[PDB]
Amino acid sequence: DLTGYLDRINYRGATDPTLDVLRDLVSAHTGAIAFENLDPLMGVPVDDLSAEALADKLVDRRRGGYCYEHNGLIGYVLAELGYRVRRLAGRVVWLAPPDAPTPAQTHTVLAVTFPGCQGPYLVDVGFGGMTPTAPLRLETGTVQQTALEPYRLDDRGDGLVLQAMVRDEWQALYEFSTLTRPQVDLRVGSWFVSTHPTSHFVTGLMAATVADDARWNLMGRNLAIHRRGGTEKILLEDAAAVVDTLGDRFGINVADVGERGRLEARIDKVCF
Repeated sequence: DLTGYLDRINYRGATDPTLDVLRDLVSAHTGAIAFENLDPLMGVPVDDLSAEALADKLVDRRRGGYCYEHNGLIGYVLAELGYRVRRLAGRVVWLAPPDAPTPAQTHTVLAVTFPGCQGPYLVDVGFGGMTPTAPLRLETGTVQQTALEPYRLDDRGDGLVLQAMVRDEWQALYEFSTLTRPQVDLRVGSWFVSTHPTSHFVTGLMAATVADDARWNLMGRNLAIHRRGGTEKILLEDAAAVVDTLGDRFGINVADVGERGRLEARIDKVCF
């Protein structure tokens, strides 16, 4: 199934486990497979994090997914190619002040090593809205410029916090432990975020992708295109326009979700 995935992300290069290949895979993945939560929005949990289920959805069915699906899938691919992959858990703190409540531990990211690596790399292709489109050195202090924003890791408690300069302010994105977590713990987290009535992935629509040096971010009916030069904001007119945008700009096979009218009705209720 390695080839199905590589075709899905339009990847052409070498497949040896090197830093160059990791960079090129991460760039290809993040440009090809959207972040989206249409399953949880429609009452379909994200419960099966196996390679086969994630490939069937994100590759064969041309859907996107959220963190567990993205980092699930790329993690399996990287391991098949000969990288060593450890799955980590984190808490999302984006836009939160330092005195905010402790968030649930419902993000997942990867620590990746390979022959000749100078150290481990953080890979996260699943953090919709702000996901780094390059592997990042798992090291604190260093400012790490990507094709988009600069990122930086710092020590926090008995773990790390990933930050990015967004527009003109350094913003903490998520905090994470560098301890490997078992697959079952990731499943418990994904169940919560895909089914809990308070989950932002159950109560609203979120989609994200990257195209032409720009982030395309959709929160409900609110589309934002963050380009180098600035940000364009568009208010989508109705649920039909939102579905058209998911298919046309985010590359999602929205037909997979079922009857277009049922998707539109949910979007109408939630987003309008």
